[PDB]
Formats: sequence, C-alpha cells, structure tokens
Amino acid sequence: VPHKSSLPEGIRPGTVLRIRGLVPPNASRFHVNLLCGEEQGSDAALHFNPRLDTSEVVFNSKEQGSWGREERGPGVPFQRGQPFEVLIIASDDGFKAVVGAAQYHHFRHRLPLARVRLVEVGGDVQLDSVRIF
Amino acid sequence: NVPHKSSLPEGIRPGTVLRIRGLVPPNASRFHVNLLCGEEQGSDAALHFNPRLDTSEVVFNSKEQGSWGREERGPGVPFQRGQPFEVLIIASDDGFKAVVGAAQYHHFRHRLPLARVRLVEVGGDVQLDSVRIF
Ligand SMILES: OC[C@H]1O[C@@H](O[C@H]2[C@H](O)[C@@H](O)[C@@H](O)O[C@@H]2CO)[C@H](O)[C@@H](O)[C@H]1O
Ligand SMILES: OC[C@H]1O[C@@H](O[C@H]2[C@H](O)[C@@H](O)[C@@H](O)O[C@@H]2CO)[C@H](O)[C@@H](O)[C@H]1O
Repeated sequence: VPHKSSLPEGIRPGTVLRIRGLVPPNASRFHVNLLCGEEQGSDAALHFNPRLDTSEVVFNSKEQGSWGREERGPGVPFQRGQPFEVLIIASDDGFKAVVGAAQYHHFRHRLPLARVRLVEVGGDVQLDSVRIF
Repeated sequence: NVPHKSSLPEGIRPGTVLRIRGLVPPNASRFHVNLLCGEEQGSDAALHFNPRLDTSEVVFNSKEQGSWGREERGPGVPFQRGQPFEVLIIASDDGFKAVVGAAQYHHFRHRLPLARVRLVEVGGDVQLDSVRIF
C-alpha cells in the first residue's frame, strides 16, 4: 500500500518524518515526496528516490512542472529483501536524511518549508510505519 | 552501566535529533538524559529528562544557577524494568519533543536559550546500546 497523508498546517524546523518498512526482494525503486498541494505533479519540496535497479539514491525538487538540479547520495544504503529505517529531519537550511543509524545526505531547501502540505511514500516498498513527530 | 557524556558537533539547533536505544536494567531505580550547558558538575541544564521507575513518574525540568524550575510530568511511565526502549529528543524552536517508542510522549517548551546547550549526558540505571546526535 502507498502512504499518503496531510500536513495542512506545514512542516517547521524540527519536524521529523520517520519511515520504517521493508524493501521487497524484487524492488526497482521507491520514493518519498514532500509536496505543496494535493495534486500529483504538484510542486515537490523534496523528492527522495532510492533506485535499487540503477544503484543510486536521487534527491531533487519540482517547481511549476520541472525538476531542479539533481543531488545524489553516496552509495545506496538500501538492499532488497531487507528492512530499513529512514529519518527525514527538517532544519532551517535543509533536510537531513538519516538511513540505518547514520546520516546519509543533506539537502539544502529549494522551497520554503511552509509550503509543504503532504507526505506521500509510494513505489516498490512495504511499509510497517510512517509517522511524523 | 557505562554513562554517555558527549560534546555537540553543531550545538543544539532546530532540527537536532538525539536518538537513544537501550534497555532498562531489571533492578533499575531511575535514569536521566541531560542537555547541559557546561562541562562542570551542577551546571545549568536546558533539559532534564528523568524516568523514575522507583516513584512511577517521568519528570521534565530545567536547572539554572543550581535552582530547579517548574517540574512537568509525562503521561505514565513508558519504561519497564528489564525491557528495551527507544527514545528520541527533537529540538524544535518551540521546545524539545520527547518521543518514546512509537508515540510522542511530552513537549517541553524551551526555558534556557538553545545557545547555551553544549553537552549531552545520559546516565543512571540504564544499559545503553546507541546514542546518536543527528
Ligand atoms: O530528478 C528526479 C526525477 O528524475 C528522473 O530521472 C532523470 C534521471 O535521474 C537523470 O539522471 C537523467 O537521466 O534524466 C532523467 C529524466 O529522464 C525520473 O525520471 C523522475 O521520476 C525522478 O526520479
Ligand atoms: O526537577 C527535577 C529534579 O527533582 C528532584 O527531586 C524533586 C522531586 O522531583 C519533586 O517531586 C520534589 O520532591 O522535590 C524534589 C527535590 O528534593 C531530583 O532530586 C533531581 O534529581 C531532579 O530529578
């Protein structure tokens, strides 16, 4: 099942998104999106997109239809058939991505944190839990 | 067991997430997490976070000039003798947010300025697996 949930007020510096799940043994890719509205293709403050098929993790944002400059984490801290824990942490400057007891990548903001209205987590992924503190 | 005392790598700013995983010993009385503003003993503390199994409570408070402030108390004791626990302390620009296990537990509004906190301490009757500052 894909996870979609609303953040009607916004994310402030201090919001923490915790995701726990499994990467299916035949996964291609999955994604974590933080969006500015209820429509698919709405602006994306963060697109967190680990591709097991091509062995990269990709970070970017979307404004008015078009992707920004892509950012790529180092190595791939996911593996097929194996469970994971991701923390996405919001600062005043960017997003911290923590995967498996270690920081992984920092993503300078491109969109005001305040314009975020939605968390969606879909793709080739089994979710045990998705929660925002 | 062993205690954790750690200097901070970027102080404590809005977005800092301390995660503590461990277990409460079967003969535990009380343990604590401190966000201290100084290295010496009795120093001011922005956050004192003290699960007490002996008096069935969790206290939250700040210390300034040796003088404890207004104590706050969590809902219940989400801590068990002989059992693992996972605690997150998240610094927002409003307060600190204690998350125990899977749910938010309490929110302590800042009292001391976030600028003063330069040390993390975790000790007492707590067996520690991992202490990470993110
Ligand atoms: O930036 C994230 C989106 O990028 C798209 O893929 C990019 C690809 O990563 C890049 O290296 C280059 O080859 O062009 C592609 C566009 O054709 C994905 O297609 C998209 O879903 C997002 O992941
Ligand atoms: O404020 C936290 C500190 O409380 C001290 O104990 C308090 C106690 O919590 C309160 O119920 C009342 O009885 O006054 C006591 C002071 O004797 C602790 O001694 C200190 O370690 C903190 O946990």
